[PDB]
Amino acid sequence: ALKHVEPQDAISPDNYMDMLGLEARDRTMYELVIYRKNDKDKGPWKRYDLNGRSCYLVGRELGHTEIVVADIGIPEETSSKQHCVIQFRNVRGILKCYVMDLDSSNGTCLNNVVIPGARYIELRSGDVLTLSEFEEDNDYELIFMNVHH
Repeated sequence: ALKHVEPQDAISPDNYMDMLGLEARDRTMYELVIYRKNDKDKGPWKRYDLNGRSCYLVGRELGHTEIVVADIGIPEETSSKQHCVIQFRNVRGILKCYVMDLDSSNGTCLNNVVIPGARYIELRSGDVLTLSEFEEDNDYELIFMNVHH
């Protein structure tokens, strides 16, 4: 249960792009694309818009009564209520996105490699987040994406 607080440079992609006077078509959009690991054939299970906020809490949301804490809930039993955060920051004029594991019970993986807790790891388009240290526990893949055109 790590205590997350937004850094001084936090900013939503929306606000960053507004300041640049860019119309919707001329922007970089961000989304979290969720796939069911058992069958990526049917396509994305869900798509999350990551533009309106500077920060998103990812965590367990079964639907199987539970208290929903996360903004982006995943039906992952091995994932924590408050598992990890996706944080946007205006780093000296460059919009950058980061993930931070909140000292979750099982851990977070970025492209199938466990990350340390309590530290921001930069995200790049195409990066795959999983909500456990080990594959066998993961049913979902959370793919961070830039979207253009």
